[PDB]
Amino acid sequence: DTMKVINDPIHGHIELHPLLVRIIDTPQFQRLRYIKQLGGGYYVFPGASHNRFEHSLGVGYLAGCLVHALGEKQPELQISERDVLCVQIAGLCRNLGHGPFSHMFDGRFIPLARPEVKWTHEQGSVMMFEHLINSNGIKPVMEQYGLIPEEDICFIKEQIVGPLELWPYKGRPENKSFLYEIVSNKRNGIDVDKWDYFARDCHHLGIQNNFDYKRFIKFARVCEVDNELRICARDKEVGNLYDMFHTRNSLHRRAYQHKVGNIIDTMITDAFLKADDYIEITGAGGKKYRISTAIDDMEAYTKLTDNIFLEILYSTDPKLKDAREILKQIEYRNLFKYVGETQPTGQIKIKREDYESLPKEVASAKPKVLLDVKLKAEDFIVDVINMDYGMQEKNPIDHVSFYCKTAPNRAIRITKNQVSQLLPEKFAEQLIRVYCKKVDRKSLYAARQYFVQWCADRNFTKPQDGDVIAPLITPQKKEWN
Amino acid sequence: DTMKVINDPIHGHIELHPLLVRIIDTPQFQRLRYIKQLGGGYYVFPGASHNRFEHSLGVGYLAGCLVHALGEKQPELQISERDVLCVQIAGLCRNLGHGPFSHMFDGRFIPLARPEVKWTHEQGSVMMFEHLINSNGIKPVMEQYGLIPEEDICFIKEQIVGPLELWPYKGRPENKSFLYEIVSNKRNGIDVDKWDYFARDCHHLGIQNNFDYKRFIKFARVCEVDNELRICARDKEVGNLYDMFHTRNSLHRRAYQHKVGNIIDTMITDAFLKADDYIEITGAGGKKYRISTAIDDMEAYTKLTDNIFLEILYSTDPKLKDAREILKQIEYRNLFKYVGETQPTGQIKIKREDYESLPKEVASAKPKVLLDVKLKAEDFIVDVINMDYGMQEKNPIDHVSFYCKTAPNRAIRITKNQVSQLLPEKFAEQLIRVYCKKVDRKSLYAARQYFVQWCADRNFTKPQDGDVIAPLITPQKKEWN
Amino acid sequence: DTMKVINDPIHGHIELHPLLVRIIDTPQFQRLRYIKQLGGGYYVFPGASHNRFEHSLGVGYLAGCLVHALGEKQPELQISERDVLCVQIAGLCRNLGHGPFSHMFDGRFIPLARPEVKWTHEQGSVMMFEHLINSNGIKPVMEQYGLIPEEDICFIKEQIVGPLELWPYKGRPENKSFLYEIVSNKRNGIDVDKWDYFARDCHHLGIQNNFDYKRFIKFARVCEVDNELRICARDKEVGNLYDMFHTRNSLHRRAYQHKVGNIIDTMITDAFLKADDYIEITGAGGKKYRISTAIDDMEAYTKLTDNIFLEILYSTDPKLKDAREILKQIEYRNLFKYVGETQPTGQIKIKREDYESLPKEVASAKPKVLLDVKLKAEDFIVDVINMDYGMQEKNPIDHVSFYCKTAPNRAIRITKNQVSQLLPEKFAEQLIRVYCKKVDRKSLYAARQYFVQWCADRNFTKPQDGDVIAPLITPQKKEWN
Amino acid sequence: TMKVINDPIHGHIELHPLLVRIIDTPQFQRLRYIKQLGGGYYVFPGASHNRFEHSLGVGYLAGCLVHALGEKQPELQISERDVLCVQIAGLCRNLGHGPFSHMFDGRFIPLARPEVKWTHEQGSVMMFEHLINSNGIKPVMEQYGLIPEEDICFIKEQIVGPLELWPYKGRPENKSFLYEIVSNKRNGIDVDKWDYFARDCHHLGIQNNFDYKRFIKFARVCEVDNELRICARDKEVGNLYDMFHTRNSLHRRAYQHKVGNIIDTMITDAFLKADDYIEITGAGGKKYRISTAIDDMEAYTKLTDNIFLEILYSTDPKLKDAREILKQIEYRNLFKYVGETQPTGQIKIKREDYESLPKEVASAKPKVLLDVKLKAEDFIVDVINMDYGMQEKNPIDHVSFYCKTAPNRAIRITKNQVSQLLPEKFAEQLIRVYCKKVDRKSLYAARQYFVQWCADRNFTKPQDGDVIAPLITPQKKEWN
Ligand SMILES: Nc1nc2c(ncn2[C@H]2C[C@H](O)[C@@H](COP(=O)(O)OP(=O)(O)OP(=O)(O)O)O2)c(=O)[nH]1
Ligand SMILES: Nc1nc2c(ncn2[C@H]2C[C@H](O)[C@@H](COP(=O)(O)OP(=O)(O)OP(=O)(O)O)O2)c(=O)[nH]1
Ligand SMILES: Nc1nc2c(ncn2[C@H]2C[C@H](O)[C@@H](COP(=O)(O)OP(=O)(O)OP(=O)(O)O)O2)c(=O)[nH]1
Ligand SMILES: Nc1nc2c(ncn2[C@H]2C[C@H](O)[C@@H](COP(=O)(O)OP(=O)(O)OP(=O)(O)O)O2)c(=O)[nH]1
Ligand SMILES: [Mg+2]
Repeated sequence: DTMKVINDPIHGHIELHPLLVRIIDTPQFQRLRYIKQLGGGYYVFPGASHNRFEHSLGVGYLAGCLVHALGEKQPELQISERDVLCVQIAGLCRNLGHGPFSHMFDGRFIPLARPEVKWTHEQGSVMMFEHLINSNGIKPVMEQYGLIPEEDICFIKEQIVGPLELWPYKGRPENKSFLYEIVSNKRNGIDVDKWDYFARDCHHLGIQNNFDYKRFIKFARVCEVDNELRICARDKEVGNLYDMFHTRNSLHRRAYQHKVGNIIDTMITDAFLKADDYIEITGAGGKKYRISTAIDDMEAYTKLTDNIFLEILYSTDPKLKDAREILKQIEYRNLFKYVGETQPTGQIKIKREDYESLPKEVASAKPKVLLDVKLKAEDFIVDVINMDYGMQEKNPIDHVSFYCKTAPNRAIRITKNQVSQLLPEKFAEQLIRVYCKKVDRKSLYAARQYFVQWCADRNFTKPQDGDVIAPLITPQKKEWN
Repeated sequence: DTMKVINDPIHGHIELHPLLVRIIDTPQFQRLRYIKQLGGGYYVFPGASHNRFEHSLGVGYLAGCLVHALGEKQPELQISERDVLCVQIAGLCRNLGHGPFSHMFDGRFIPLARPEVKWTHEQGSVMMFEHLINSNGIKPVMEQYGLIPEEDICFIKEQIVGPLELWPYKGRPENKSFLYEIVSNKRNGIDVDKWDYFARDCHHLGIQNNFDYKRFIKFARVCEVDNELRICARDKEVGNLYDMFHTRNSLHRRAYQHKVGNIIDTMITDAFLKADDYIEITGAGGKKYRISTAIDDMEAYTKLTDNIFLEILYSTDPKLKDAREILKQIEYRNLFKYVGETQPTGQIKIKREDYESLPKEVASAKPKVLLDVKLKAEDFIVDVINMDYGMQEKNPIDHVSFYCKTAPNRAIRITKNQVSQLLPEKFAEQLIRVYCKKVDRKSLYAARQYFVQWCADRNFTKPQDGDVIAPLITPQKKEWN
Repeated sequence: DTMKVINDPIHGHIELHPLLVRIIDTPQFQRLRYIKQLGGGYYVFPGASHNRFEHSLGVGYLAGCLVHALGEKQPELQISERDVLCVQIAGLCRNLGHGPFSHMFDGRFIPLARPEVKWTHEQGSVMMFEHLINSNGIKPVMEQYGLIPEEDICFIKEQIVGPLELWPYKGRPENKSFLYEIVSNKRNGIDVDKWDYFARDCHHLGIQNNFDYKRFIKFARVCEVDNELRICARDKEVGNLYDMFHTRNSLHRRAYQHKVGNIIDTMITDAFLKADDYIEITGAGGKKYRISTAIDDMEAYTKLTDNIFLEILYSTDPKLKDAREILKQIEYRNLFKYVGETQPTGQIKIKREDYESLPKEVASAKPKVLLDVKLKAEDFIVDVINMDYGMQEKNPIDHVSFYCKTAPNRAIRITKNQVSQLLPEKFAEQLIRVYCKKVDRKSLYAARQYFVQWCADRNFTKPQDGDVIAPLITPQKKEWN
Repeated sequence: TMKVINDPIHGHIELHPLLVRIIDTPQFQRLRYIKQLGGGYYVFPGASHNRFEHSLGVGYLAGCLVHALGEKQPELQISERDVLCVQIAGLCRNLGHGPFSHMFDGRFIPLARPEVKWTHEQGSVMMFEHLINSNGIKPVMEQYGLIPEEDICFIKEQIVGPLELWPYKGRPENKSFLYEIVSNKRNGIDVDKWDYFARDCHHLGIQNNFDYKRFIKFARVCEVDNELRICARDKEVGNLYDMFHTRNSLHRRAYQHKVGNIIDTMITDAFLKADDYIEITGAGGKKYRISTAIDDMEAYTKLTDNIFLEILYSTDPKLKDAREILKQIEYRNLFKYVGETQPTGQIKIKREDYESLPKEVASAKPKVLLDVKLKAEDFIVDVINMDYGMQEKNPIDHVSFYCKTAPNRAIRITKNQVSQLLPEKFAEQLIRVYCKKVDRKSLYAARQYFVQWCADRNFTKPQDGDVIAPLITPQKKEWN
């Protein structure tokens, strides 16, 4: 058995070591071909047909690239082929945990269907990885290629999800700390996963990516930082680093958080919730699971893909009527109507426990206008979106180590004032989108009045179209004028 | 209802008239989101995740582009916006008839399941279009936008499939003849459908497209050709036109006819054949249809997509075991092994009615070599592939009209000798690919011996790896030496 | 006589009306083939070989595109073919005024050699366009294609430079105000010139551009804003607008203001200053001019291009030795050394009249470090760069009007807080770069010491490599530690 | 230390300090002032790229190929010395080009000095020697582990071939494959082509079909005839044919563009009219001409596209006629394209007869009334040999292949084993005819003469034959 070459639109010709090939050629990995990277985004950006599978290949490739470059520049790090293979495997497998329509599953469906559990795609990925190894006798192949399965499986899982619970890692010692910054960077979020999705998502969406991962790779080194060996970027790349996150933000504003994409995710979630009692997924020992419980059995989860959508759409079962209908409404493009967007002012933040209270608040608004219809709380959808640089309120560049030309081995820090006064003063904010489930002109008008009045009452920002959609409300709010 | 703008990775921002929007937002059209453009190609080129849907959008867009250019350069053709809309609709809808995994369904599955029928994706597109129209109340929307449904529906269908059986079309008369050359060009095959798939497939496969359709559009006029107003190209462009077909050939060589992608379409077709007795698809009136018979009822065929693959894969029904296993072997990458490629010589033309006899012939070869194992007819797959410029043995450029800069309204002919002595001297050929279903090393060596001796016997071309896989057989053939 | 097609790597096939071709095929215009768009940038980014000529073609093309789109969507604006042609000509001709190495000439050389005249590339463009018209018999051609030369040349000039001095323009009445917002937008800087240079400079530099001008064009309309018709953008696009300027800033940071690119422009400028007494340029009537005086005779300025560089480089004249010498140092890559970059803190700005005193300040600093070399003012270069969004301190998005989907003829304003809290809080800043004209190690060490001490003394920002290049200076400053 | 350079084609290119020392000389930086495609820029405005960036690209790709080969096959004993030398060879194999590139070696020199056998290869060797010697590079070379005598020999050999049974002195037979990288004398598959495909395509605004990276990945070193040579994987054969196809296409669309060619022609004419008056100072303060600067590398260093502008900006009467020609180019008053034909049959047009062809066209007798008479002096006849780089040969016949079942074993693949749709021939000629008289009467007349001349010699029927000469084509029964 030998290496295989794969041609990828983003990276060109990727070499895949036989062990990696063995891992890829499993039902657990091949499953990723049937899950859309951007989920509902595909129904807004037609080019976004790409799946988690090709992305996974890309991430494995890039992890390989960065670890190899680091090894070639700095022999003294003692990076082994075993290290390279473990980092490649981690990169390759860090998307195994995703569910139907990707972020629709972990971001919307699971939190609603199973609020008592704290599910993440990372946990899902380690579980699916374990299932993959155990179902396909991978351990002897790992040993055959020089790996030490106990240590190395620990290492890979640690790369994916973090310490499994003072150096908290068992897979590798502190002198290899930098290896943990490659596939999933918990320290500052700068990892190859982002690079691949920037390039790939851009390629498919019809948006241009402005981040140069190659340049970053060429200017990266390993330096000592607080008794670990960590990845450091050349000082003059700091601007580019800020720009990387800017790029991420932009991709979220244009595509990932598109109003219509989000509402389509929401409707699919509604359909899944209404179908959860009736769809059966047959897992280990012939036991039967729901969509909401497939996460409890990896054999079942292996069979849980975008297919579900179609299974609901093509169904005849009367019990599934209500689910089916919603999906049908998606096909006819009879979607919930976007009412508007606003933001909190002051220091005010909206917390997850208070999400449920928002539709009620909106309907309880009393706009001083002639209305024809009256709207209820259940007619309203309030979608709140946390936009940040990946570390909540923190500036992630404050967690980046740099090096200078004249002392390549000395790590330094760079503050925001040292770069540009035109950079963000803040690194997190919330966007509030309001939609209406009633799609008639009268109802839409009413919902617009309710929404603007609500915005005024809570001292939120004036909606961009406010004077147009509610010319009777906005002048009452002096804070807007 | 206003026009909508859609962002496409290939074409950028596409404007869609409200009528086209109404047509697109139906189950019949949205169905195409669930059928891979290149089918099994995705399992070889991971970037090739694109579906028939977005391709259809691109075809409609380019149809619009070309008819608009023709109109704006020559107002004397009296091209109406009704004509523009009908050409756009035809462009949009000429992929509606495709089935699961695209060509796998009409090039392999249907011919083997229903050999009595003569089914084409064109006819399917016609039927599905009629179904879409009737099921969605489109006729009065058409009327709302100035269309005359009888004549215009006729025109659209004629653009898709040709004369519905002197001037043979009922939709438009001779003075609009050129309109029939835009969406599906039966005259020489130069149409916008090709242009979109060149660009799109290249974008996803990771091959670069060297054909410039924008340039062709720029240089296109319409001149008089035997009392017909036909589309003519600028003389200068003849080389490019030749290369257009060359490009097609290359794309077929590199991707569409890739040995493994083809063997994978073959395995999926086998599994569809074995699942054939047991999968049910609900058609009109609850009547149970069928993978091989869903084509008889459009309401059912609307539900026939790539999902079938998954339905088989995820099944637990014992009757389906046989199909299931096959799909599973695709996931484990246990495919039929490629043995080789050869070509006929001289005047030999392998006919359709001999394909079935082919595996027996290889199996019945006597190579004068020691074999640990002998193999049977069953063990063999012989795939015959007809590569051509789209008009059998004919030069399609001989069916193209050109114009000269000094007299733009005067159509002329250009012959191959007026172009280059480096052009093809043939415009059709046959490729013979052989695989063995027995994948062990011993069996494969055997298969290679059998195969080469078969090539020497039928006086086919020597396989490229002939002197390495069968060294005790190649010195028998003097033509090969 | 007839239109021509030109194939451009950015825009593809560009159609040029015969009048435009007439204008283009003159010495005054073809001159632009011999002036690098990015000047000294080519000596850092080898792909940036592009000249002002191709950029001019692109700008004319885009101006045409925007005016055409506006006319097509809004026939009630009464945009004539004459308007379209005049906008195209202004677009084609707004780069005529550039001198050798573009921004090196108008940004560095002229301010030093002719500080009494207030020269701009705009004014130079007007003069050169006048010279083009008058030297090439263009007026009768204009008349031949339906233009009225007094009015229309006035219009074109006004598009290039602004009012030649209520409605201040004389080329077109108030109802055509929007037409002045296309080629050079003095209201907010959003124009087609930027769009072309974004795409082109990116294509050649090897940086991907983030901005989608086609999308902008699709979402642009004309609306009435305070008794004026202006180009308005869809509200939804506000984000992208901010990002446009972000892009500009980034392009300036990565490429246009690259420290080395700038130092090479500076050295070329020095050479030109040292060559000015001895270079002769034959102007009107055999009359001779200097590099510094070529601008007061258009006939001489026509022959003033990048060629000068080579003329100096290949000279044998003893009197040119020194100038030649400098150019030679550029070839051996013996450049002035970059010492560092810093910024003022808080609110303080560096006034222009103070620039000249800066190198003396650096040389006057007293770093507590033992040095063998003492440097003087003449050895220091202090380059002050104003980075902004094109309107000094003002947010240009505050000078954009938008429209909403439900009332697209109604113009509205959108404020920064209505968009995002992550946007810039300021729109102007200054970067101070310091170089040393002595290039030996010891001189560079000293220069670094003086520079960091100077930064501390003026309470400027701590340089990014401060602790590395000057470990004995930086701990003195508590604000830095 | 190393330097990184960002290139739009290859992205970030790392440059070893020795390469940097070589690049930062007047002899190398010279290439910034010579257009890759010359007159092509006056037709494809995106084609502003110069030989400098192309050279960087070639050096980079040479490095890539050698590194890949080494890493896949350690048994080859490819040293860092070998890598650096192959890189230098890649970087420096364009040093010999003159003003407007091929215009200078394809057109000017053959007319200015018809006795010399000038090639850009030899010029590259001479210029490389001049660079090394003028910039104290040999000590730097030994400073980075190279042995100047052997290695400079090796580099020159990579550039021009055997300087004077294994003909090479720079490296023995077990390193033969190294000579197949920068300039492949054997089959023309080299990294120089790869770079110009991608770069020229990027600037022209036409897309590249060929995937060099794939080739690099499916490339090996296998033993052939006591030589270790680069072999491609069998399945790549189609692609290889396509490579040459792409080349042909690029010549068809861009490099041999009728107007591009006529502009190179006009510039050549202007340089010829300027030759006696343009002084270029060389070694010793000696003065040279455009035509003789190739005899002194110091003067040649200063011979770039700038000549054009020096002629265009001149005032002296002696240069007027040169100057005027350039001015016509600016006014787009170009010589007029009359038409194109090809010779039929196995027959070919020898370079010996090229000078006679303009007389022939003016000697034709079209049976039509013509206002004007044209002289041989009024016609330009430009003949262009289109081929796969080995005259009449099929370069794929000179490629070695390997199969995945035994990848250390060279094999051959014939055209018949591949496809019936491939070219049946691998060389042909194109004849373009122009008229220096641009008035309408003259152009009509020229079209008559030309079509009649095509008829008289049984040349191929011009595509617009019926349109431009309707009275002429009927006599030729074969044209219908
Ligand atoms: N750019 C490009 N990619 C290709 C071409 N042919 C195949 N590919 C892609 C498809 C795959 O993702 C990858 C590998 O395909 P290959 O045909 O080279 O390997 P394959 O396993 O099919 O054959 P093999 O086992 O080596 O005999 O490259 C080609 O001619 N050009
Ligand atoms: N290139 C690009 N495409 C975008 C951007 N935002 C959305 N798109 C894509 C998605 C769609 O394919 C197409 C239209 O999206 P829009 O957001 O402009 O239309 P939408 O119906 O959502 O809003 P609307 O009804 O007009 O208020 O453009 C963007 O910022 N850049
Ligand atoms: N993409 C592409 N561009 C081409 C091709 N041939 C020429 N071009 C470029 C060069 C020019 O910028 C532009 C126009 O060149 P043309 O050859 O079509 O016009 P030309 O004046 O030479 O011929 P004409 O006067 O129309 O008989 O297109 C081609 O085959 N493909
Ligand atoms: N893609 C990209 N290229 C850049 C950027 N900045 C500069 N370049 C290009 C210009 C050069 O061709 C190449 C190297 O420039 P650098 O600024 O990295 O090196 P430089 O010598 O100026 O600084 P140094 O001596 O290392 O401190 O990269 C950037 O932000 N992005
Ligand atoms: Mg401006």
